[PDB]
Amino acid sequence: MTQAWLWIGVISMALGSVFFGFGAHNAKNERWQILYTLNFFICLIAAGLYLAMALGLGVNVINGRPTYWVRFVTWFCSTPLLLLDLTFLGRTSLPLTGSLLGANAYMLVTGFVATVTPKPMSYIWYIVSCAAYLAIVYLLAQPYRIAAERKHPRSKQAFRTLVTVHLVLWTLYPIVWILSPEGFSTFTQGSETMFYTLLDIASKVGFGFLSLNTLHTLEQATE
Amino acid sequence: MTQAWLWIGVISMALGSVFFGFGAHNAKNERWQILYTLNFFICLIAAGLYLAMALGLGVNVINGRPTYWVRFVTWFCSTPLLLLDLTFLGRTSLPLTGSLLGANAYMLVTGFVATVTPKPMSYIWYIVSCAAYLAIVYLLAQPYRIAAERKHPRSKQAFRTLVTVHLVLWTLYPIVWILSPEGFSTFTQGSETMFYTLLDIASKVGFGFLSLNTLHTLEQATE
Amino acid sequence: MTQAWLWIGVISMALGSVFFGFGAHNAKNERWQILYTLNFFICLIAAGLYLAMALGLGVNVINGRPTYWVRFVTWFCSTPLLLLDLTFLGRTSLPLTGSLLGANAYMLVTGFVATVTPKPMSYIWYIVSCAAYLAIVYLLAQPYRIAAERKHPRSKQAFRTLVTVHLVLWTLYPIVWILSPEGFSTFTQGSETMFYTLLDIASKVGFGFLSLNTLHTLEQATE
Ligand SMILES: *C/C=C(C)/C=C/C=C(C)/C=C/C1=C(C)CCCC1(C)C
Ligand SMILES: *C/C=C(C)/C=C/C=C(C)/C=C/C1=C(C)CCCC1(C)C
Ligand SMILES: *C/C=C(C)/C=C/C=C(C)/C=C/C1=C(C)CCCC1(C)C
Ligand SMILES: CCCCCCCCCCCCCC
Ligand SMILES: CCCCCCCCCCCCCC
Ligand SMILES: CCCCCCCCCCCCCC
Ligand SMILES: CCCCCCCCCCCCCC
Ligand SMILES: CCCCCCCCCCCCCC
Ligand SMILES: CCCCCCCCCCCCCC
Ligand SMILES: [Cl-]
Ligand SMILES: [Cl-]
Ligand SMILES: [Cl-]
Ligand SMILES: [Cl-]
Ligand SMILES: [Cl-]
Ligand SMILES: [Cl-]
Repeated sequence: MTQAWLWIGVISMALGSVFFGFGAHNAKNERWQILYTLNFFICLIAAGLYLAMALGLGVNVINGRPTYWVRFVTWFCSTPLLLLDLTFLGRTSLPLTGSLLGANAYMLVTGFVATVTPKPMSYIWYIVSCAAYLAIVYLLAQPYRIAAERKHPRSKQAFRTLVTVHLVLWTLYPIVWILSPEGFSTFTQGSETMFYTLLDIASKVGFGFLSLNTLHTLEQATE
Repeated sequence: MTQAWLWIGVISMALGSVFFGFGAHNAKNERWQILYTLNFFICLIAAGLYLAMALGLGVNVINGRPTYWVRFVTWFCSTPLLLLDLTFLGRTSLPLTGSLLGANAYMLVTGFVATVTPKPMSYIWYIVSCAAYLAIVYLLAQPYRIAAERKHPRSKQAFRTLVTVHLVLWTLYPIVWILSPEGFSTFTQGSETMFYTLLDIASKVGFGFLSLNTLHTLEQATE
Repeated sequence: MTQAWLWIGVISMALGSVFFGFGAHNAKNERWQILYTLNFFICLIAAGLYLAMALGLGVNVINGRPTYWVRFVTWFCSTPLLLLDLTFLGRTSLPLTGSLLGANAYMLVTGFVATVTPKPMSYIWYIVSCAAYLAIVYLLAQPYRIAAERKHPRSKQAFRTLVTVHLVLWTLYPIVWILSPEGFSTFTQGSETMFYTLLDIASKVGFGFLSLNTLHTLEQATE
């Protein structure tokens, strides 16, 4: 079950890599090339992640459980690129882009600490990591969206959809974590693997396609 | 004593985070937003550092002593942001900004090597790290200051003060290190903790306020 | 033999650092200052690498062999600066520069995995790392060169030479790796050390001088 879902991750991400890579090579202009290149590397990184986990790398027994700590290594590299999908389309300001990137990095590092420390101290870091996540939620839902809407007055719904899908998908990660054996142990590592793999596929391949469609919608509103 | 000073660090940095965070949310324009955001993340990172150390994380017995090696992890992230305070206010050129950032990173990595290696080889890395620090001192005191002064002809003293406080504070770190049990063992880990915590508070919260006042002085000289 | 070649590395890189550092301090304009600063840090990083290896740091017994894994730490920092030599001279676009940097980082991380895993699984990562290298080869030999040539119509041969020397030197690294005890064991660690040291000196000090001469050639074609 765990192995099966890791190999689904390998294949889904490698497929996503292939599509965005071809997309980058055939891109119309620099803006399409930028957005395809972003999503190509997001999926390539995740494909390497899933390859490593499937082959038994980046996993050690922590708190009595085999723990796939390597997810934080690759998430640290791929999730800023996802946030750059948003700020590239929104044409977000410099300080707001750095705030998104900074908050995200803080979230992952303190989430990594939560994952490798024993209970109950791990809950302290979980709370700190969630607080950094809540900052991201506020930044995307208010200043990022408002500015993006002012700059794309005809496409306001496009950005509302982008942020909605983003926060729906990302919010499920700490829910999976807290319900997993890291917290309340309401399901097994096998199901935990399934949930993170579903989320990763939706938030990288799925969201990657949404970002491309969002750019088409932005172009069509100024044709 | 060590625990007391670590908790003073937690509180001081978390307070500093709160002030700059509010400052960033209320900032007048993009320039104030940039500088508050820089100082917010400097203090937030240090608050995470002190939280981790206070809870017994990032410390292992090295050379027979409990050693808070995690300081190098977070210093690596927060001190480039401090240097960006200076180059943002000075409007420093691209190569000079990279030189400051590069020299700083080199200083911390070789300082980390000095801290985890045994004597006398540790002294070799201490000397290399100090050499990288001396490059920073020269870069700030001569090309950074001279260029900054040419661009702010009415505020030359503002930058002289910025650089003076910076180099006074940063020079005390290798002095603390060499006098600590890492070198001549003239004081205990408890006092060592006190000195690094005082320095960190002065060079992050204190210097952060100075940087904000420096920007006000720069604005007032062109009103 | 291993120690001798590590000390040759220390000296060659430290010499290279000194020349580019002086060059940066005396640079004519910002463009010369940028290119000297790039090459100064490339050589300074490699000098720290060779100092650490010569003193017995960054080497652990992996797969029954002492293995200088630290090379990947410093290569990760210095090789993007080499690629920036190329994109600075070519005035390469943003997505193409990120693609070069991204592919390079992927190459080194999966190459690091190949180096620390046992056979035959290490061959899987070797193949993945080479695939990332082949992407670099294609990106430099086609889109990077073509764009660079369109922007420097009078200096097309300069860029052809730059890319040729680059790919000749970089291709020798995976050949050394696969023929070393990491692969077919056709030569000893002593010779392996000699080859990586020769390559590092050619691809950093040597290529650094080529990059400077290339800039002179670019300037002379518009005098
Ligand atoms: C491609 C990978 C993605 C989008 C991963 C996203 C991960 C998160 C939003 C992580 C969230 C967490 C917290 C907010 C608290 C602590 C536990 C984490 C790391 C799962
Ligand atoms: C917020 C943290 C700050 C400003 C830390 C600054 C640290 C230094 C300037 C470190 C200096 C060192 C050397 C110059 C030599 C080796 C020992 C160090 C790392 C303490
Ligand atoms: C200054 C250091 C340089 C230019 C190092 C370059 C290293 C490489 C091009 C590494 C290549 C490798 C592969 C393509 C496959 C796996 C083995 C490596 C890491 C040697
Ligand atoms: C920058 C792209 C990296 C993607 C590949 C991630 C693979 C990491 C595997 C680490 C395993 C180390 C086990 C000892
Ligand atoms: C020229 C300087 C611009 C700075 C913009 C503010 C962005 C701050 C990013 C903080 C990220 C660090 C978190 C680890
Ligand atoms: C990017 C912001 C990071 C700030 C938090 C630093 C906490 C690091 C703790 C590491 C502890 C690991 C112990 C095993
Ligand atoms: C477009 C390229 C600009 C490069 C500017 C020079 C900055 C060099 C920074 C070196 C930092 C690396 C040290 C680890
Ligand atoms: C950013 C510049 C770094 C260059 C110096 C590299 C030295 C690394 C040595 C690491 C040794 C750790 C052994 C425990
Ligand atoms: C580890 C690999 C990540 C590097 C990917 C770089 C992508 C570059 C595309 C340009 C993005 C521009 C955003 C404003
Ligand atoms: Cl990932
Ligand atoms: Cl284990
Ligand atoms: Cl810090
Ligand atoms: Cl220990
Ligand atoms: Cl190197
Ligand atoms: Cl060992």
